[PDB]
Amino acid sequence: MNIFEMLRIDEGLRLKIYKDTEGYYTIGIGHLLTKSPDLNAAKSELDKAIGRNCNGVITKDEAEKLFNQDVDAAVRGILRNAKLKPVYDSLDAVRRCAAINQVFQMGETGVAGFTNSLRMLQQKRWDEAAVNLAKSRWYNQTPDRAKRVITTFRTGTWDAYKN
Ligand SMILES: c1cc2c([nH]1)CCCC2
Repeated sequence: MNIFEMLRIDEGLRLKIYKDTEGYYTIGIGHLLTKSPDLNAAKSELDKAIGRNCNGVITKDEAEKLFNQDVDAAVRGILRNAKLKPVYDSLDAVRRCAAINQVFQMGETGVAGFTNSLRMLQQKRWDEAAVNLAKSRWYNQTPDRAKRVITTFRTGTWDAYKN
């Protein structure tokens, strides 16, 4: 297991524009296109992202390219964030993957609301952090994914995914 395999499980792979859990146009491996309800705006974002006229469909290679870019940008964003970098750098490699996964799903506006959880993670109070992480809109809206990510934060193992 690694961050790519983990996010591939959590995000799936779809080659046509679909709506994500929040109702937003998305493609590939959780590549958000737009929060606009206009499918035409989503198609324009897709074409811009891929560099050709896609008419709402991409190939697996193209999906994996966006995924590579999105994971890299997620990690780099963490390192550029003053609140997130010290917490991230305090973690072991497996728990770092849980952090990347969260940021990938929620963005940095989303994790902004996880400050208290962040402190507990930096303190390595794993069970307490796990309890706090579940007291969230995130958990309530995507509980089976959040449970996997939280187990990863709690244990520093891949137990929630290896199966
Ligand atoms: C839990 C810890 C961290 C996150 N979740 C997201 C950004 C990096 C630090």
